[PDB]
Amino acid sequence: RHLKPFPPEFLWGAASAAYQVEGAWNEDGKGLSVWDVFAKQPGRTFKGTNGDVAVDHYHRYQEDVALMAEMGLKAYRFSVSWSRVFPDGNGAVNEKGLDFYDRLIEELRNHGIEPIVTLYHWDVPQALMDAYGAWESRRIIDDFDRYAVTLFQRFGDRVKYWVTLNEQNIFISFGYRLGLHPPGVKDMKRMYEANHIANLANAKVIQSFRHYVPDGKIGPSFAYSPMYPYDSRPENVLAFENAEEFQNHWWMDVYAWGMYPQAAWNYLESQGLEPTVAPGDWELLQAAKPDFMGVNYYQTTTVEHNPPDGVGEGVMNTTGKKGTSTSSGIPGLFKTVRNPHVDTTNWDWAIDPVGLRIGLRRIANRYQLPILITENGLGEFDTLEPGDIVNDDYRIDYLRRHVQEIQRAITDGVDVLGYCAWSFTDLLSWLNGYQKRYGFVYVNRDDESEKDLRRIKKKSFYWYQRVIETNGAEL
Amino acid sequence: HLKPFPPEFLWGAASAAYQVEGAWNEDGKGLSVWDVFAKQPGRTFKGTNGDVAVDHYHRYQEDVALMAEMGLKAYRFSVSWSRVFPDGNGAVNEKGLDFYDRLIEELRNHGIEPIVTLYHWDVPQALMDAYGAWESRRIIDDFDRYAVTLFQRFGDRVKYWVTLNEQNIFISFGYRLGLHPPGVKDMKRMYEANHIANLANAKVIQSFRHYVPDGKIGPSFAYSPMYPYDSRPENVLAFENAEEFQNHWWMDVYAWGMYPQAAWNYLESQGLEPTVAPGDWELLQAAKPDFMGVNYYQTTTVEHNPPDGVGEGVMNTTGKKGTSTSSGIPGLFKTVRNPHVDTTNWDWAIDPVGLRIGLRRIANRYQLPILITENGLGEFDTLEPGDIVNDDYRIDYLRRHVQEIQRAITDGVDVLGYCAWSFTDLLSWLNGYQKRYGFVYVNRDDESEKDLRRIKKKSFYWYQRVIETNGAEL
Repeated sequence: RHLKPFPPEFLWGAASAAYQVEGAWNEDGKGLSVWDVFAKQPGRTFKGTNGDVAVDHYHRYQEDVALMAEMGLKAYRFSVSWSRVFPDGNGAVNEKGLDFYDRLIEELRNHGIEPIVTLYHWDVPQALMDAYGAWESRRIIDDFDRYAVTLFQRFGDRVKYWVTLNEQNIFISFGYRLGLHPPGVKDMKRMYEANHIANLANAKVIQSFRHYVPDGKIGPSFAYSPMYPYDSRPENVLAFENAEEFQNHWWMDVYAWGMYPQAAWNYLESQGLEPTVAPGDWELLQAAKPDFMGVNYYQTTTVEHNPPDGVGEGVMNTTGKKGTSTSSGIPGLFKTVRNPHVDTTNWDWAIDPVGLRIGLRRIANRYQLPILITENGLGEFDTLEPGDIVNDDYRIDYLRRHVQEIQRAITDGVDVLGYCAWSFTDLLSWLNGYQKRYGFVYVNRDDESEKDLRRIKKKSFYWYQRVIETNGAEL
Repeated sequence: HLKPFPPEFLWGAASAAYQVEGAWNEDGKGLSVWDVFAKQPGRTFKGTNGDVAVDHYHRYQEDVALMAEMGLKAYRFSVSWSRVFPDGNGAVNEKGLDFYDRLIEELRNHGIEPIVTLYHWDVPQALMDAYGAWESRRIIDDFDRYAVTLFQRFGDRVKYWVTLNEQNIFISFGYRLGLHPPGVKDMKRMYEANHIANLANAKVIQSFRHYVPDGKIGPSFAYSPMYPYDSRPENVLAFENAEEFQNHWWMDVYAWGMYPQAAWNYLESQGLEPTVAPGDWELLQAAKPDFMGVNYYQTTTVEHNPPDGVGEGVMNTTGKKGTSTSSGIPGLFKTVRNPHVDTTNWDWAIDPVGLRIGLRRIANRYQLPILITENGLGEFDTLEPGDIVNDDYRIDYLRRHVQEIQRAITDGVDVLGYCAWSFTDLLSWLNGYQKRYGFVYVNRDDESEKDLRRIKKKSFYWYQRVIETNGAEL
């Protein structure tokens, strides 16, 4: 088959998140975020690592953007730290915080790089948690809206592409179901309430965006693991129907259509878990159509039948010892199972580039939306060789196969706006320190010390530089 | 804990005009394409045809009395276009309309909801002669005029209407497989006729909103939900393609007025996409139905298919097991046996859970209520002395499917009703009479109409009890 080319303005990108890269946690008037506080609780993070310094992008952004320009990045996706702009979440604007993002945006534009501004990456100001429990209160809808509108006002003239909530399914489930992220709660009723408020906040800011940035493009970004049935046993296909709806449509249907899927709603209602609906909620959710669906993709998940007394929470692999994760599921709906037909990473994640084509096809087929791939990458224990060389052929192999499958999805007719590799530089992981690296650019620091924080281009940096130069024709 | 069937649930049974009516040349009725096609030598088993069928045209009073004894809440039948417009688009035939008036009055006098199906594959032969029937846009206005005639005469007494029944069957069997009229094997022509049928469906739904503003209408789709063979990514991708080509290709047009893009682009690359005229998309998008009708018998499992791979396959036409062969689109998907379900000697999967899955998919994708317009088991029946027909095999099949409907309702699917196929035994299109589907046995065979007497099977009384208990006793 003749492959279609990547479109001429395809946004070849790379991405980061503020807490993971910036540092400067208490500088220039920045207030505490929930992560500043949470990561300092004893035992919460590996070796006590936290975002006080991270990789120091706040001070080193000029060098980092110069490396992006050397690579030839068409776009750089970053998040804005709400606590830099409103140290207390609401109340007074911090002009020095806005000035940092202004300087960053100017540096990008001066090098011909499109900024992609992500409004929220999990770092709500601690003051809003103290005052009203952050995402559990409808007060956050107007406070988040005021924050977003402030950014639209200052940057809408220079930023065309905006992402609203990034990986809402992660920050909500990890924060309120698994208790792994702030606020560390394990209560599914509270989870679904906070999730509904987050949905309303997303819709409110998209509605505001239409007023202040009428020529811009905006959408949420969803952490999408497409589900597969284990086989053609009817009960396994039904488990897949349940899993895809409960894990994926539960979020994307709200983003695209403003409606929760009915079978999942009825299941939650049978458990007393469905969220509280206020007058005007459905109207708001349905009126806030996004320009694209953002997709954070790493792997597919295969599922099989799970009886009512079956598997619940399983064992996550947080060590990189292959073969140590176990099945997770929802009794009566589905449980995960290892897919025998794909390889896995050392963390037991499927390596499934075809699954990216499948997920892209599913979003186009279901919602007819353009897609911005906001995150995709391979994390591994890279080593620094003498002469400042990092040979990461494993990362090149992973990225190459995923980009190849994107091209097949485009050839199939999916409108893919761009691809943001995770990540540009190595960064701080939320709970696991620094050793599992994702960057095109190695950062010389580890869990024990910041060393000199020097940036070292990996082999993959030059590979992606050539991808961009050839607009994906040479992979 | 299972939810009950809703109190209003339409426990039904169904038929199709050519398969039941007979009276093929009576009261001014014109020839349909099936009257002509079935008389070609060798076309149908033992030369069986619809001249008499089971003679429901003359026996409808007895048949409705049996429906009333069963306690049917609904009876779904089709109207024969050639009875109403013998030449398709000329003068209306009042005697033809009067038959359906008498039938509807009989149903209403027994408290049975009529469900009128506009089209069951029997376009008047005169329209095939004049312009090639479904291959011409001329059929859109002719079909609309026919539908509006029925809406005007019967809309005050008929709440539930089905437009095209199993469009994917009459189009694919008629224009891809060559099994049904007009006997064509040409994918380009298939997709062109299919697009015209889509426009005709949309036009009549728009007319319905004007002429029957308080009624409920929808198309009925022959739905075989696709399964991937396993979790190999290439097999899941084959499933995405198969579900889109076989299922979304029709249901997305019905629900959203849009063909799925990947399938469209593939057909366009092959020069097979239909010809689009100005106004087509607006018409298709403006015709949202009240429900999706579902004709369900089985699921289909698919796997990857190389570019050198399977194209058109052989369908089982004899009842010898394992004589159907794989079909697919090279490079996209091909069918494969599902090892986790049984199959009949005609190679149909027995998959009641697949009905729950299909219902879930329609609710999940389209948020539409569903009327199950057809589901049943065809099997040989033995008439025992004393006129006894014990069909536990048919009861078992129906019971399992009704049980899965209840599970779908419990999951949150809005199911309006369930029409078992069929009320009486009927004539099959190509295979005669011996594979029977009825709750009511009809005494005839492939050689002789005998006396056409009606004999209630064991399943008649089982379903009577289902209805009496609103599905609580299965």
